[PDB]
Amino acid sequence: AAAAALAAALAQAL
Repeated sequence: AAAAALAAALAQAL
């Protein structure tokens, strides 16, 4: 859950 949250958060941030 958490690892995926981060993956996505970063993807958007870029």
